[PDB]
Amino acid sequence: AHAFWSTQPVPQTEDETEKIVFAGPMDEPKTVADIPEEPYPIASTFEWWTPNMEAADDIHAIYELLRDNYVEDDDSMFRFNYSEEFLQWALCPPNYIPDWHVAVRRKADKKLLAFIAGVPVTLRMGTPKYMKVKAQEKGEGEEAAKYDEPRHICEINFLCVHKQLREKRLAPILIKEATRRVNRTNVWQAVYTAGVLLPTPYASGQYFHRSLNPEKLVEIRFSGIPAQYQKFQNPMAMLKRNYQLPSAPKNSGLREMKPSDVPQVRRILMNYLDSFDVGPVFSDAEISHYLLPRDGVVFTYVVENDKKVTDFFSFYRIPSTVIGNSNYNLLNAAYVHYYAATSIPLHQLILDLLIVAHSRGFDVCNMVEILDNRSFVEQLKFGAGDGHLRYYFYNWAYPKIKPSQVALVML
Ligand SMILES: CCCCCCCCCCCCCC(=O)SCCNC(=O)CCNC(=O)[C@H](O)C(C)(C)COP(=O)(O)OP(=O)(O)OC[C@H]1O[C@@H](n2cnc3c(N)ncnc32)[C@H](O)[C@@H]1OP(=O)(O)O
Ligand SMILES: CCN1CCC(N(C)c2nc(N(C)CCC#N)c3sccc3n2)CC1
Ligand SMILES: CCN1CCC(N(C)c2nc(N(C)CCC#N)c3sccc3n2)CC1
Ligand SMILES: [Mg+2]
Repeated sequence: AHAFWSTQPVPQTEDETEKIVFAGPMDEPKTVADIPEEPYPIASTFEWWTPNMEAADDIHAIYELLRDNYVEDDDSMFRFNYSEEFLQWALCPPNYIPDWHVAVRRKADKKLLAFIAGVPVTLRMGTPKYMKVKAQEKGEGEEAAKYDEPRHICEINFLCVHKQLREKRLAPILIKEATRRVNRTNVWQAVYTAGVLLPTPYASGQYFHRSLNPEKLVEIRFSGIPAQYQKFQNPMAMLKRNYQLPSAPKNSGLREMKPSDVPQVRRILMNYLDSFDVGPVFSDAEISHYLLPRDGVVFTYVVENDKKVTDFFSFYRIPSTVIGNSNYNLLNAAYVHYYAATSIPLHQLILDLLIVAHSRGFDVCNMVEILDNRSFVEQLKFGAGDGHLRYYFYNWAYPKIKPSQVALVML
């Protein structure tokens, strides 16, 4: 059933994941010296290429591949259109390893045929709370705690094969080469997410959407008009009213994040994230990189009253190409990123996210039910979509956890 995934150090069935009680590696210990020094073999008509993610033109080439060939819905209505600026942000965080970004090109014209990207993340991925308790009850605390220390691992994203090369077993080759490059740097685990079900997620969450421009969302068939709106003389007018938001933020002291806020934002974020079983650890440089405002890419606001930062939220932009509509060709989506609330309820913090995103011309706000995202779904009028995000580890046995015990946002 899985000619590639059956050969890999991942849990092979749901049952297996159901049985795991302690975090830890799946494969035997290996050294960098054990890993092939030469690139994985590839057909003579292709070549491995390491793009330079800082160089505008190489980012452009990757941008074009993804624009035309990255994830689309099953009805081929929307395809992600991550921007060049977003891709430089996502793929070159502090201390990134250039060699972890892997492409295939056709040797003749050098047309870009495939890509996958790894970036460093420092992740807490030891045994979850519910399982450390079972371990205490059984006299097995030492085993349960062995891997408690945050680990420096690889986060994988942006796997893409050109549509003309689909179903040719190229993705397994790209994954093997990426694994080799990561292993040659003495890293042995990865974390990744996908919409599709593969062997085997340690957590799964539904996507939620909050309409900001319902007229446009209905026009492009992102949204339908719920049946009960047909009871109205003007179904669309009622839908627009339903989703109306204030034109200015409500929280006293909300303002954009600035560099001097990095230590305070790191503090309150780290205190909050600590409470979840799986979550990242960020340095000041990583807080700066992932949270300071960048035009068109990431938007971050703090609540400062009386000279202290007590709360913050962030969102990022991923537009999608709208493929077959007469009136629009772009969907402008805002995605809930990290946040932390200490002075106000989370719903009150995130309402100002929606207000700001709507003011800035976003059409929808998206999120997965990770973190405490479920705590403001109903009041703030999010609805569940039909999609899910599944969370996976490579070479890491991990108990099944609920998505509200995951604190890692994946771009
Ligand atoms: C220690 C370091 C480790 C580093 C590596 C960690 C692992 C990272 C793993 C990657 C995490 C990526 C996270 C993201 O970016 S998820 C986003 C993935 N990208 C897209 O969906 C974009 C549009 N689609 C495509 O570009 C292609 O259809 C892709 C490239 C997805 C597959 O190309 P293609 O359609 O031409 O197929 P093939 O003949 O070459 O290969 C078929 C094999 O591929 C398995 N497959 C299909 N979809 C996925 C998928 N999303 N993750 C993992 N495996 C996938 C499939 O089950 C089959 O294996 P098996 O069922 O036969 O066994
Ligand atoms: C069946 C009803 N649908 C189908 C479309 C669904 N949406 C918005 C959606 N939208 C997608 N894209 C690319 C736009 C995401 C946004 N915003 C993708 S990419 C893979 C699945 C998928 N699904 C949700 C509503
Ligand atoms: C591989 C990592 N990511 C993480 C984010 C994924 N995104 C942005 C995403 N993915 C969606 N789905 C349904 C998962 C698609 C995939 N893979 C949806 S439905 C509405 C917005 C939306 N957005 C694209 C794939
Ligand atoms: Mg292929």
